[PDB]
Amino acid sequence: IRQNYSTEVEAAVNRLVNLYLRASYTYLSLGFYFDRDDVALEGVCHFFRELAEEKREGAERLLKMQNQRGGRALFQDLQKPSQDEWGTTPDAMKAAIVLEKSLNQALLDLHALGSAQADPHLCDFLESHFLDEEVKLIKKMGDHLTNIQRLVGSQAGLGEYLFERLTLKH
Amino acid sequence: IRQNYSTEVEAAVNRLVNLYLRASYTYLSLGFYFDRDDVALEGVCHFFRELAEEKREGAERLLKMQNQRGGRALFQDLQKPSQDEWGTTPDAMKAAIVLEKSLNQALLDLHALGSAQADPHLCDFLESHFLDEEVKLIKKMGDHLTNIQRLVGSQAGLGEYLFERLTLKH
Amino acid sequence: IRQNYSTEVEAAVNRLVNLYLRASYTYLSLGFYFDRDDVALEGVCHFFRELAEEKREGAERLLKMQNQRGGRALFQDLQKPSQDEWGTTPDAMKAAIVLEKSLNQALLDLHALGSAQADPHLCDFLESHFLDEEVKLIKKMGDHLTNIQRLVGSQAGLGEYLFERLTLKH
Amino acid sequence: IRQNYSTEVEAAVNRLVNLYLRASYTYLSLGFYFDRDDVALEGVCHFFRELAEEKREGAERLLKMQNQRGGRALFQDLQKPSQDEWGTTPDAMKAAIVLEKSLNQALLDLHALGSAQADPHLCDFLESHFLDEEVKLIKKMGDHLTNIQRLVGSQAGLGEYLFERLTLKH
Amino acid sequence: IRQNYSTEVEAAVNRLVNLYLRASYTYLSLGFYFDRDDVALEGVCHFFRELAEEKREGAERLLKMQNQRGGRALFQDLQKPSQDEWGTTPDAMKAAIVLEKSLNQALLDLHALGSAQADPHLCDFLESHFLDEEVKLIKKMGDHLTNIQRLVGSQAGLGEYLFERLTLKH
Amino acid sequence: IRQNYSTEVEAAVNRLVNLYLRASYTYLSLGFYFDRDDVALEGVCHFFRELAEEKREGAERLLKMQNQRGGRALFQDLQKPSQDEWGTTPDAMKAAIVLEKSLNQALLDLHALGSAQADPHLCDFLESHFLDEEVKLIKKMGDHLTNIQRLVGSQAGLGEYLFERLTLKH
Amino acid sequence: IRQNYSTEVEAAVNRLVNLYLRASYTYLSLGFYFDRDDVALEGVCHFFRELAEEKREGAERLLKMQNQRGGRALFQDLQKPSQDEWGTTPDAMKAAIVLEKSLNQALLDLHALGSAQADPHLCDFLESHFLDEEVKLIKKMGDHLTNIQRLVGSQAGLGEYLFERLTLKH
Repeated sequence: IRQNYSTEVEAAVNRLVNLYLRASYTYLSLGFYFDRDDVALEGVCHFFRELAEEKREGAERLLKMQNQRGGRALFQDLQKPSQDEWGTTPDAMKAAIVLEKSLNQALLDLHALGSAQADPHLCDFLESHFLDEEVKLIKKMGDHLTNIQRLVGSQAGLGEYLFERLTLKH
Repeated sequence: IRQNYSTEVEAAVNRLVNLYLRASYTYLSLGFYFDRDDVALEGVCHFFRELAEEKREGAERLLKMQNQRGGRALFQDLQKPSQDEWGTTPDAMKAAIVLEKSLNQALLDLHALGSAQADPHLCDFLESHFLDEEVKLIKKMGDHLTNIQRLVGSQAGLGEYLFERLTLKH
Repeated sequence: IRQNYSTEVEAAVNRLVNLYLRASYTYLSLGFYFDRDDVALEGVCHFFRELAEEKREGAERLLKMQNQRGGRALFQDLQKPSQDEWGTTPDAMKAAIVLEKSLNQALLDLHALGSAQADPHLCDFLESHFLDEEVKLIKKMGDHLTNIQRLVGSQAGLGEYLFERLTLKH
Repeated sequence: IRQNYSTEVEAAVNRLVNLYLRASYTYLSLGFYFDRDDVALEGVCHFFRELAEEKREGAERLLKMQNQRGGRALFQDLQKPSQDEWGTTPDAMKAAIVLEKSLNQALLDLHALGSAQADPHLCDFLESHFLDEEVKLIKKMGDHLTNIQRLVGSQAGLGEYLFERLTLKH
Repeated sequence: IRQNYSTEVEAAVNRLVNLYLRASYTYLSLGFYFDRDDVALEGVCHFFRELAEEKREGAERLLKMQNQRGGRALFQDLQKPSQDEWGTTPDAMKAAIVLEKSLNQALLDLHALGSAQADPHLCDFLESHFLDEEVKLIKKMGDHLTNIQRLVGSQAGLGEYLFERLTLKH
Repeated sequence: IRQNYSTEVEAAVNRLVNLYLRASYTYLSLGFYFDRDDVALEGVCHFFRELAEEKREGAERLLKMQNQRGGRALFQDLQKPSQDEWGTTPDAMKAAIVLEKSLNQALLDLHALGSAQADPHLCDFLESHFLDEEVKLIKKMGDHLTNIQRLVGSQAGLGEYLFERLTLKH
Repeated sequence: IRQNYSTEVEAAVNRLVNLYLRASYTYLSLGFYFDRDDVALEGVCHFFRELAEEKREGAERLLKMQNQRGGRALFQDLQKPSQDEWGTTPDAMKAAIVLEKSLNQALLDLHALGSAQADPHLCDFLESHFLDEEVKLIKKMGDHLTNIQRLVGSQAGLGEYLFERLTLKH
């Protein structure tokens, strides 16, 4: 069935799967960090546990597409998250933005590769399911970071609690 | 009907009933302290009045089991709570954690006794209705304490109000 | 907020709380005695477990009123019930009547104190929530005692069973 | 599939199946004895026919677990019940308690064996589905026996009828 | 909040999280292998994708418990699955059984550790959420393997199709 | 109440109860054999577990009739099933037919006895609840055996699976 | 239309109609005896008035069958019941059993006649609508008699009342 599907794109898709699964693992670690009894911000834990699910769904979508095109999924080891402890809510949100911008750059790099290989199905796939989702998420995180930094500028403890209660918790 | 039910476990079960009823009485005192017009934290009062009910239900469960096994319930005087006034919300939550950890230790001690006497019904009973309930409650209280301490670090009065309104009250 | 609320009434209200909680504890012991496998009268157990709840509710009502008036709740040790074993159904009902008449006398004594201190809120509170409830309960217990004594006059075992099945159980 | 499942536990489980099926057969005989036109206590017949079903369900649960663990069910002859006629209601209830205590002892013996063989699945299985069920049933039978003996102390015929009508029949 | 929670159990729980997440990753690879256009067994893909979810849920449950006890989650790299291609349906089912038996052994090892450290909450937790789930799953896989081997003994291609259509697909 | 009910029929009815209970036990063994992880034919297990229930119901009906007529139920030991392992699906179905034909012959023998003793209630009872049920069941089993033998003539493993999936399973 | 219908069976059917109508009249007398203000057992009156209806329905069924076969109904005088007063509840139940056994014997005699005349429609008719109904009713009456005799052994007046209230009345 394989048609117009380069080995370069096939390999890049496998690398992107690894990146999405790595991101999901990072968000799992963020979520459980905020579930610690000495951290205890349920809204923040929920926000990150939801993102862990969204990243896993992205990997799954890439894998389904890989098979649709007749490429072969190849899994690699998943690196552990970059930190064991994630600091304050603004620290964590900054780390999440860095992470999402790195995924976004990988998406843009793959889109450029597909464009060079004249693979319009790949380009459409990324546009339909990834590019706008990423931009929306990065905007949301940037808005959150602005709100948290505004809050913790005034008084740190009070600010983090108010943000978790009035923006994140549902 | 009595079978495989030691006098040691029977007596220890009666002591545990006293401990649970003592805890219930302590939570009654905490609840009404937060109902004072010069304290006036309704969410906190409700949290403790609910725990007074949960402790009483635990005593009742122990008593029902005592009869099921053919042991004999023996009631003792109930000591009054350790304080008449309970201070600030963090003071009260710390006292509650100390209390719950003491009940938990008594549960673990009884489990060890049942294990030594080869009383698997007793061990199962504690596992099914007490051990996890206690761990969950202690986790919840620890989370609350972290949130209150974070809040009152910034500004004490404001912090206590915000916690009562946005975490406890329903 | 305190207005027209004497220290004498405040202290007497605290003593009445202790009496109601003591009564609740007595009814808990009666209820579990009738739950023993060698006693086994479920209707009787239920009757007393329900009264344990009603007495606790009375204490709670007194405590709420104490705070409403700006008095301060002070808890004391709770004495254990007067017996460990409660005999036959008529023995138990007689003990319950003695108990309820002692609470009633304490209510009448407090009403007289409130009347002497010209505290009409206290008098109304006792009238609305306590005086008639007590009279109704004492009447019910007296009716039960007459029925049980009539039954156990004929044949003791048969009588106790019939009373539990046809009057108490639901 | 077999893992951590000793030959000792496998054989003991087969013996316990035989014991439960023997008990079921005993309750079948009790039920039909009370269905005799010259005995004629429908409530008593129903109570025992229901227990015959519960014992069979216990055997079935043991057999399902045997296969789950990769053990092999081995059936043996089922001994007939110890009596052909079961006497009065108190005679029958006493025989039922003796029977249930013998099953309970077999459960405790198997639990001890599983504990010695470090077989926590077996221990959990007995705790979840057998230990508390047995204790509850023995308590119920003990309560019934107390009620019947209280009734037949007064007048035998009248007592047995009243018990069947007002406790057992539904 | 930490009470009766050893550093040995804390570390072993972290290792078990890694094992469950590794298993989930293995099942993800199995699922997508059966989704290849040159393999194309949808029922088999679904069976393994469902198990990938169940393993992830197990890891999540362990992490929640770790925090409940006041332990600290520590994540490690996740090894890639042992194969890139999984052969025939019987090959894949055999590999799944080997995997599940390895998880089961790790559960039994942790239970033994908890038992030695006198940690009854840990033991109950494993019994309630892991031990029986594993035994049930291993039984199901063993049943599947017997059916597939019976089918592919007769005629390989026909057998694999029939199994996927009539046992797995829904 | 006994009228026109011979001692010969009474004894023969007791023997028939034993035969039906023996048959029920045989079907229990067949059912669990097909539940073994190395046999694993759920449809076959269900078919036999359902027949175990039907045989038990037949015994129960005989016992109820015994009491209705004023006869006395007398239980004997129940012999274990003739095999521990039941072979292939056709082996098992053949054994079931042999069993049912033996019950049928016992029914015909009892009918002949009732006819000789001029016991028309007995004859009607067997006609209403046993004779046609047996003929229908034997026909069903004969149809199943023809289908299984037709299937395993072609290819044994494939045949047994197809029969279990497309005839028996629901 | 008459076919295979002997004059002997025709006459015997007419005699059986007379017997059923006589029985109905007897039950009418029993019912109204228990309705006397100086007897006053409503449950007993209802039981017998219901049987008067059942006997009349039996006569009606015989008459319909007589016409179906082309026989000719011939009515005779109906003898009054054997007593004007029926004594105690056990006296009445004994008389009812004697009555029902006499009807049953007449049914058995007619069945034997039909069998000798090779009249299978007659035999089937008696089996379908009479033989089992009679056996069930006799069993019920025997059970009632056992219960009443057990009750009046203890204390006569109390026993009769309890039986009427707790077994018969609805």
